[PDB]
Amino acid sequence: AEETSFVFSKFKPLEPNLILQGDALVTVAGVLQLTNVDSNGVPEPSSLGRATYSAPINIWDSATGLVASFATSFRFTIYAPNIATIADGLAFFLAPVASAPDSGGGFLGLFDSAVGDTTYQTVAVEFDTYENTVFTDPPYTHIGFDVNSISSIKTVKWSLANGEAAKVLITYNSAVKLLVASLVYPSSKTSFILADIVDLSSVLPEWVRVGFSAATGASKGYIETHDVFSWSFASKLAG
Amino acid sequence: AEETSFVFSKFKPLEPNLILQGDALVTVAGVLQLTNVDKNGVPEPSSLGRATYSAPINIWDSATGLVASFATSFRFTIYAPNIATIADGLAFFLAPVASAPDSGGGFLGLFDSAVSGSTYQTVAVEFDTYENTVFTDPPYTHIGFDVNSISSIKTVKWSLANGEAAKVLITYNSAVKLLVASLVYPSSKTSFILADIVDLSSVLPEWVRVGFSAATGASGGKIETHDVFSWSFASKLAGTKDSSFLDGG
Amino acid sequence: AEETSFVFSKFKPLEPNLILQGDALVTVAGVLQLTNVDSNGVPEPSSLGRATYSAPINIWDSATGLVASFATSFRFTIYAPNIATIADGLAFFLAPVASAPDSGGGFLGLFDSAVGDTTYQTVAVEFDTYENTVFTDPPYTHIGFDVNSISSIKTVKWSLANGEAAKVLITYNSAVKLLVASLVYPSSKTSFILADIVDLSSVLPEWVRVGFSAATGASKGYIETHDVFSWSFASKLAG
Amino acid sequence: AEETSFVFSKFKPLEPNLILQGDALVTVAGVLQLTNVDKNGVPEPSSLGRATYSAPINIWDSATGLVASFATSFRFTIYAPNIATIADGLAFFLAPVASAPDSGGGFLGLFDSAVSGSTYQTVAVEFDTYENTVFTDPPYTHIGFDVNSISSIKTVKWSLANGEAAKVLITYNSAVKLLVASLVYPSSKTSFILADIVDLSSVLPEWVRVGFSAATGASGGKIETHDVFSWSFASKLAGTKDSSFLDGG
Ligand SMILES: [Ca+2]
Ligand SMILES: [Ca+2]
Ligand SMILES: [Ca+2]
Ligand SMILES: [Ca+2]
Ligand SMILES: [Mn+2]
Ligand SMILES: [Mn+2]
Ligand SMILES: [Mn+2]
Ligand SMILES: [Mn+2]
Repeated sequence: AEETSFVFSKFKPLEPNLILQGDALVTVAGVLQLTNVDSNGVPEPSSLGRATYSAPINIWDSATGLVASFATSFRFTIYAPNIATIADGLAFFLAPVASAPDSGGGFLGLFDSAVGDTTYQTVAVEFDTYENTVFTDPPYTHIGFDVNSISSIKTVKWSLANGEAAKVLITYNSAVKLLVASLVYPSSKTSFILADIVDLSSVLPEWVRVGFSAATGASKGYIETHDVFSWSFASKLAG
Repeated sequence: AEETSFVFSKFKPLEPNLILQGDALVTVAGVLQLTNVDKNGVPEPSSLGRATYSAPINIWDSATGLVASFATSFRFTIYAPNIATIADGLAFFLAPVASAPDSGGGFLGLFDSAVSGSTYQTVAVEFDTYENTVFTDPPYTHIGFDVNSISSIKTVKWSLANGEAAKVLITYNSAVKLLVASLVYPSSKTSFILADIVDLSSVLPEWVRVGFSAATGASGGKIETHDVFSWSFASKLAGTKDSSFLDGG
Repeated sequence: AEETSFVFSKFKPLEPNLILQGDALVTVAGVLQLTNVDSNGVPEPSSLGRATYSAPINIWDSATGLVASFATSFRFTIYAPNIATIADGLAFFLAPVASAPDSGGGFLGLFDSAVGDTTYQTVAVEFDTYENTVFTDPPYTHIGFDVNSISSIKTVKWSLANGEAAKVLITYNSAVKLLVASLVYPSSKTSFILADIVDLSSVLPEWVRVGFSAATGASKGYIETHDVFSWSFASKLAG
Repeated sequence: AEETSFVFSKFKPLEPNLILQGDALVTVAGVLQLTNVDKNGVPEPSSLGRATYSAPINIWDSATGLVASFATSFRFTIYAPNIATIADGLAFFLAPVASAPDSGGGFLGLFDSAVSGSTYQTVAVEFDTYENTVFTDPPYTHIGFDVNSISSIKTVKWSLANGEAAKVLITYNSAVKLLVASLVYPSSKTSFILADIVDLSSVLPEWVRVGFSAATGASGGKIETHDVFSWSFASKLAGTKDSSFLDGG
């Protein structure tokens, strides 16, 4: 097998194995603030940020035809000053090695429009806090699987626990082609899960970079934090 | 840290690191049939079986007061020739080192009655296929957490997909005390999850044996199979890496 | 894969996943004293003790014909009150599941005489502190690989650092059939290693228990401790 | 912990998680050829090549003062068409993130002259095939630990088995500060080991890249290949299960 793994049980203000894009930064306290937060903890609108692990991950192989299994865990908080006006959300994603931030707000930095496009070569699990009816978003905050489109191929309800840390596990099984995403809140004891088959071979290039992307709302007051506290990842591509 | 881990990607007819109790047996195709199945695949009633890893696991420590985190993963099939009449279920459990099967049917081999009692020292994640009203079972098939009682402290719905393989992950984080159980059907793409705080230190002994228990219905016709295809486990009692664990096997 | 692993970063007075045989006991400070040691830390003569992990391990498979790879590490101390007169030593071993101690002294609890016998079905890496010329022991304290006989199929010099902790790694790769054993003293910065091809399939049964065995001298004054501080083990048997 | 690991069970022509410097290339057969080899397998003189994992590794931390443990294994072959005339050798090394190849030949791509210099911030385990008396090289092919200097702090004898694959394990325990390097020939059943205390915190930056460096001789005829077949690495900087790291890792 070809394998890659890492663990950040915290982040550090100097973190050269993490490529930070847009407004993403690591605080002195070890938290990866994806979108802008001021000194009092107040999130800011019109914000887009991304963090990706610096080394490319081999996700499938042309000669053999085999695809990697992977698993990734992370712990994150979304705090909203007013839970009545929130946006836009965060996502864990795989994309080409040279990927740059796309459109912000509803596009979660990952897509440019409503339309499905094979050229994005982007698979993402989204944690979506704002309904874009333009994107067939469901009437509730939700988890979705985004395969070359911001119009999720599947979703499920996720009830946000304001300002509480959420623990996420995302897994992908090569043999079954099943992507599974689960979110638990230890404080509230609530838990949510989604599963769907996704063919990585037809969507991603052989080599990808993985990380996070998050956006705050375009309008004043539609603001929330996207704080990652910890992150671990492991892939295995069998020969 | 004290650590215990194992992986059975199949089972074997001769499997001395697994203690079989009741009707449980491994077939020559490597399937762990917890409950009686005849030669044609037809499950039998009045059945009870258990399988437990032979080595005791250190789940908490009185000198430190620390408790283990663990994770376990397994793949299992429940097949019912008639989906209108199914019973009683399977469970993954932690119990004292010397535990033996208790009562069958709706008690799942793990308890003797409806009543809660600390002396069981049993914590279990059930996949319960029959509504026992005197156990306060909900109106549907469900996953439940049982802490010294067959009356689950919490449950959620699980739609059994008849005859299809179900992948389970159960994890326990001693830092948050959160037990989480999830089940996914790759065939159907359905998925289910339950989470709850459980204090192992007050409810288990320091040393446990872990494994599976299953029962078929005490009425002729209320039958199904309880076939475990594979099982991995890892425990970590500090004086696991979970993404690396499911991935590693 | 069929896999078994465990780590004892120390030992406990109540340890039911360790089967203790002979004089072996765990102290209140978490030390596995394989052979008798009195209250002042003075080792005693005529002692023999073993500890094996309680779950049998699948080491090879009859249907596929495949053999397990394994790796084990442990930290141990041998303390002698008089390093002019020491015996007999200690060994890590694999043997049938129902194995019970055999003869003491230079037989290390693992064999009954000098002769080779396929019926032992035991493979051991010995750390031997007394020359039995009767066993072809080399003239120096040594590491040996014992395959169904106390006459090592191969040995190498091991210089005992009296009362200092030794870290051992023993690995078996099933693709190459190579058994490798190394020992290092962090205190003296000395290191020793031995390698040989060993066919486990033809010596061991499919299922084995693993652990340690040790013995002190038959003669008065020929005494040393055989204290194990920590031990970890991982096997992997592929389909 | 902050952890970084990878495994290359072979290499590929497109390998963007490796950084190739100097003459290093990977062949269609998946072999990392650190120094020039023509089409017939014949190594070429005057060659220097390196390969390093593309992600920086956190090796120690100035806030806590902790240093990482790490462990690495690799399989390599050195083939000389004339074992009487060989040079210069190869090395696994940790250096600053922006590090680039230094002087060639017996400097092994890692150092610029014989003298020690804290500015190198380089720690290496060399597999040295040519005696440079100016560097105090022992009169035999050897394993050595190089800490900011080509003159090893410690060495041990290593008898090159020409054309045969060598399996290396290098470990660093941060609690004891003991670096250990072992090398074994499965084909020959020979083995070699070296252990020393090295304080990483004083020699390396908090962040490093790690990899391989190799050089063939300056004079025609002093030539050998430096072919790496596989490489895995794991580090752990606490705020590794090594037996699990040999077995898998
Ligand atoms: Ca949205
Ligand atoms: Ca029931
Ligand atoms: Ca002897
Ligand atoms: Ca040299
Ligand atoms: Mn959405
Ligand atoms: Mn129930
Ligand atoms: Mn001997
Ligand atoms: Mn040298």
